[PDB]
Amino acid sequence: MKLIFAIVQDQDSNRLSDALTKGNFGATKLATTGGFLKAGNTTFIIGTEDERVEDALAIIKENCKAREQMMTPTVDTYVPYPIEVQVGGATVFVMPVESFHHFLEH
Amino acid sequence: MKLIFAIVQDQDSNRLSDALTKGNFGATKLATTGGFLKAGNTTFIIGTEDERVEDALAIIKENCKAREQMMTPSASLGVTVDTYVPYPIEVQVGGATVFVMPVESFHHFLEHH
Amino acid sequence: MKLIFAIVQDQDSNRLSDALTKGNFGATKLATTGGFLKAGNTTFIIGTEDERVEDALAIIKENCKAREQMMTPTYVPYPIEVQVGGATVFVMPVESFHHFLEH
Ligand SMILES: Nc1ncnc2c1ncn2[C@@H]1O[C@@H]2COP(=O)(O)O[C@H]3[C@@H](O)[C@H](n4cnc5c(N)ncnc54)O[C@@H]3COP(=O)(O)O[C@H]2[C@H]1O
Ligand SMILES: Nc1ncnc2c1ncn2[C@@H]1O[C@@H]2COP(=O)(O)O[C@H]3[C@@H](O)[C@H](n4cnc5c(N)ncnc54)O[C@@H]3COP(=O)(O)O[C@H]2[C@H]1O
Ligand SMILES: Nc1ncnc2c1ncn2[C@@H]1O[C@@H]2COP(=O)(O)O[C@H]3[C@@H](O)[C@H](n4cnc5c(N)ncnc54)O[C@@H]3COP(=O)(O)O[C@H]2[C@H]1O
Ligand SMILES: Nc1ncnc2c1ncn2[C@@H]1O[C@@H]2COP(=O)(O)O[C@H]3[C@@H](O)[C@H](n4cnc5c(N)ncnc54)O[C@@H]3COP(=O)(O)O[C@H]2[C@H]1O
Repeated sequence: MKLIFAIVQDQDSNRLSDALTKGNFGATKLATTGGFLKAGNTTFIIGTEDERVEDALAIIKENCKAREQMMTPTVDTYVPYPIEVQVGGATVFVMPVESFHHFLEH
Repeated sequence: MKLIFAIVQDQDSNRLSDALTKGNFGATKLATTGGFLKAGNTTFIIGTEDERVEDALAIIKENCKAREQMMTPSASLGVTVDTYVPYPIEVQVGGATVFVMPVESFHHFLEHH
Repeated sequence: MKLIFAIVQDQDSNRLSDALTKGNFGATKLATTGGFLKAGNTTFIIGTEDERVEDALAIIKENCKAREQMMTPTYVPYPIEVQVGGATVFVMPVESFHHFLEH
């Protein structure tokens, strides 16, 4: 089993989430911020069997888009130039799981 | 050492945190949402020595209970002038979903000025 | 590749973020809560190449400081402290890494 951490842009979050659900993947969503832009993005945690990892990755790839994102921004004052930063569709880490439990006690 | 990621219901979050502390397990948590119900839940990150893993899992099992949760009803627009309350759709939610991950190395940095 | 989870105090978060960037490391941050003090802190997730793990750990150690924090709850008691570390750090193995760049 593997635990996938996928850091995606907020604009793709809902589409990805719906696609993972359609593909019968469980997932948990975390609100995160990037080290460089210091702005909101989204991290998904997706646990799955080894044999289904490439399927999950394909869903991520197909639902996330690389974009340019704007970064939060003399005698004479000038209007500052926007700062446009390349942001990938997804940064993904696939981690090994030692054991899984689903506790259903009442 | 292992690093446990446990996704639990909000209703159990305070009770689990208290039980971990009483059991001398460290823990960090964060508010998360579920991909299916799109509702708030909590994710715990609990680092533990190998000897203690079964004790940590026991605490999680004991303090995190399965419940039925309502699915948010359809937001589809009607014409009737009303608040419409359809049959509830109840969804099973487990006590905890838990991933135990192997740790390669551990550091606790205590530098001052 | 390895994936570092580093739990640091909020007052070190911006400095750490900047030092990682200066060191050519990527990072993601989670706003978290500690179990014992029940107070806000920051969890960094920093993925890096095997051979650079010790360099990332150095940046973390260098930029995060241990601080004393007071315990809180008919009176304000004689203060009792705990020493919050600069960082609690777990280095985790990564089976695979992907960076999807389709637009
Ligand atoms: N000097 C520099 N240092 C770092 N980034 C710079 C940069 N100059 C430009 N960039 C760009 O800034 C984008 C957003 O970085 P941010 O840290 O906010 O948001 C990141 C961060 O949240 C996460 N991420 C990327 N690398 C990571 C890593 N090694 N560990 C953990 N999270 C990472 O994925 C998000 C998107 O990363 P991506 O590389 O696609 O997109 C990056 C990168 O292309
Ligand atoms: N009873 C047992 N059951 C299963 N495995 C065992 C074990 N005793 C030793 N090991 C294995 O040997 C490693 C070194 O144990 P040690 O006791 O020298 O070094 C231990 C111990 O000195 C320390 N430690 C601190 N507080 C502890 C506590 N409450 N319980 C267990 N270990 C603790 O944490 C160190 C690292 O623990 P970690 O599990 O990463 O690494 C452990 C574990 O992989
Ligand atoms: N078609 C469907 N797809 C997904 N779930 C459906 C479903 N039909 C019913 N369910 C139920 O919805 C419950 C809540 O899922 P949610 O994704 O909001 O909240 C989840 C999610 O936050 C997390 N989780 C579950 N499996 C996951 C995985 N493989 N990876 C990451 N997080 C997971 O644990 C929470 C509770 O999960 P649990 O399985 O006990 O409980 C699930 C499951 O029993
Ligand atoms: N049972 C106990 N008795 C006496 N003193 C205790 C105690 N548990 C914690 N402390 C003290 O309280 C400080 C803050 O812990 P807290 O859980 O709020 O904040 C923690 C928590 O967010 C995280 N952390 C610590 N151990 C962890 C673990 N095993 N798993 C996950 N996160 C951990 O790192 C933060 C800083 O931990 P650090 O150890 O440097 O600093 C700790 C330690 O000085």
